[PDB]
Amino acid sequence: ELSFGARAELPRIHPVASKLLRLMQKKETNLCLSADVSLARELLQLADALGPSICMLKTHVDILNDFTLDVMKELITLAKCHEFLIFEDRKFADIGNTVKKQYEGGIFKIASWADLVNAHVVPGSGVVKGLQEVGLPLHRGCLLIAEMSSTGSLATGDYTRAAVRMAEEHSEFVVGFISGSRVSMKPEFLHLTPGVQLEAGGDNLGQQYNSPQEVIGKRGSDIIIVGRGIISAADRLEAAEMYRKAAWEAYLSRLG
Amino acid sequence: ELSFGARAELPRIHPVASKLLRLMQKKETNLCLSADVSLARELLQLADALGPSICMLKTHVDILNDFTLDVMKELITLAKCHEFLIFEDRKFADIGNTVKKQYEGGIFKIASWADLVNAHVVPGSGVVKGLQEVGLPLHRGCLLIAEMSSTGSLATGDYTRAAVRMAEEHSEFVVGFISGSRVSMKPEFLHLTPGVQLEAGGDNLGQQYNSPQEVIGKRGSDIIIVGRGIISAADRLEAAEMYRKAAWEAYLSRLG
Ligand SMILES: O=C(O)c1cc(=O)[nH]c(=O)n1[C@@H]1O[C@H](COP(=O)(O)O)[C@@H](O)[C@H]1O
Ligand SMILES: O=C(O)c1cc(=O)[nH]c(=O)n1[C@@H]1O[C@H](COP(=O)(O)O)[C@@H](O)[C@H]1O
Repeated sequence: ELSFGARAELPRIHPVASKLLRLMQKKETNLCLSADVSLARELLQLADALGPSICMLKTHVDILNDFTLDVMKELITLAKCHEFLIFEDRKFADIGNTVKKQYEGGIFKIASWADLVNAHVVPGSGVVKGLQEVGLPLHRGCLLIAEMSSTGSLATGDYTRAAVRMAEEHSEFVVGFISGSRVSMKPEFLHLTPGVQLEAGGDNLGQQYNSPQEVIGKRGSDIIIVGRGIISAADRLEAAEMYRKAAWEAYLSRLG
Repeated sequence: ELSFGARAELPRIHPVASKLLRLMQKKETNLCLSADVSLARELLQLADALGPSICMLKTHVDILNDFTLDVMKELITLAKCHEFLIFEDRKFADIGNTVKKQYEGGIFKIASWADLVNAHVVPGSGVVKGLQEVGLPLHRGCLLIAEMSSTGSLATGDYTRAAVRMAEEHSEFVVGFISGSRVSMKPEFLHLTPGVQLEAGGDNLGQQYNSPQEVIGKRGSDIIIVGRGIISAADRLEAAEMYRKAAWEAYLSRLG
C-alpha cells in the first residue's frame, strides 16, 4: 500500500487527485468538512478556522440562502491560503445533455469554482460524458457515487461494480468515488466516505454513521466526510481536529 | 381502463394528481413541455404561447441564467391562466436531511413554486421522507424515477420494482413516476415519459427517443415529456400541437 504522497506520483494519477494527495500528506489530514450551513458568513468562518485541519471542503451550494459568485471567490481565497480542495456535492444524475448545462451554467456556475463534483451512475455513462465536456477543458475532476450511507441504499452489488467500471473507463475526468469502503483496487482512485461520526448512531431520515477507524482502517477508504459531527459541536475547530487525528491515525496504521 | 377524468376521482387520488388529470381531460392534452432554455424571457414566452397545448411545464431552474423568484411568480401567473402544472425536474438524490433543505431553501426555494418535483430512489426511502417533510405541509406532489431514457440506464428489473414499492408506500406525497412505460398497476399513479420525438434517433450524449404512439399507445404511459423536439423547431406552437395530438390520440385508442 502506497502513502498518499507516493499515490500523488502514480503514472495515471489525475492532476486534481495529485494536488489533493500532496496536500493530504503535507498537512497530515484526510478529513473533508461537510459545510452544511445556510449562511455565507458561517461557511467562510468555518473554511478559514478549519482550513488548516482539512484536505477538502464539501459544499451544497443550493442550500446557501445568500449564495453569490463573490461568496465562492472568498471561498477560493481561503482554499488557496489553507490548501484544500472545494467539492460541490451536487450529485448530478440526469442525461448528459442536461448535466453539462447544470454544471457550467445557471446562477451557480459550479464548474467555475468547484475543483470536484460528483455524479450518480444510474443514468449510464452519458452523465459522465456530459460533465466531462465542461470539466475536461476547465481542468476539473469528478467522483462517482458507488455506495451510499443511507438506509435502503440500492448502490450495492452489480450497481457498485458498474460505478467502478464507469470510473475506470473515464479516468481522464473521474478521480474516485463516494463509497463506504475501498471499491477500486487501482490506487490512482480516491475513496471518500460520508456517514461518519465518532459515536454510534444515525439521524431520523435514514443517515447511518460509522467511525473513522472503521471506514479508513477496516474498510480501506481514504477520506472521511463529516458534517453534523463537526458542524453541530460547540467548538468546531476541536471537533475537526478530533476527526482529523482519528482518520489520519487509521490511515497510518493500515500502512504499517 | 379509466379515462383521465375518471382517474381524477379515484378514492386514493392525490389532490395534485386529481388537478392534473382534470385539466388533461378538459384541455385534451397529455403533453409536458420540457422548457430547457437558459433565458427567463424565452421560458415565459414559451409558457404563454404553449400553455393552452400542455398539461405541464417541466423546468430545470438551475440552467436559467437570469433566475429570480419573480420569474417564477410570472410562470405561476401563466400556469394559473392557461391551466398547467409546474414540475421542477431536480432529481433529488441525496440523504433525507440534505434534500429537505435543497427542496425548501437556498436561492431557488423550489417548494414555494413547483407543484411537482422528482427524486431518484437509489438512496433509499429517506430521500422521500426528507422531501415529504417540506412537501406535505406545502400540499405538493413528487414523482419517483423508476426508468430512465438514457443509454446504459441501471433503472431496470429489481431497481424499477423498488421504485414502484417506494411510491406505493408514500402515496400521501408520491403521485407517480418518471418511466418509459406503465410500471404501476394502480391507476392513481401518473406515468410521465421523457425521451420522446416523432422521428427515430437520439443525441450524442446517450439520449434515446421513442414516439408518442410507442410510449402512450404500446407502453401504456400517461404523459409525454418533450424538449428539443419542440424547443429546437422553428414554430414551437405547431410542434407542441403535433406532439399533443399524437399523445392524445394514442391515449384515446388505448381506451377504445
Ligand atoms: O455525497 C455525499 O457526500 C454523501 C453521500 C452519501 O452517501 N451520504 C452522505 O451523507 N453524503 C453527504 O455527506 C453529508 C453527511 O453529513 P452528516 O450526516 O451531517 O455528517 C451530507 O451533506 C450528505 O449530503
Ligand atoms: O426527469 C426527466 O424529465 C428525464 C428523465 C429521463 O429519463 N430522461 C430525460 O430526458 N429527462 C429529462 O427530459 C428532458 C428530455 O429533453 P429532450 O431530449 O430534449 O426531449 C430533459 O430535460 C431531461 O433532463
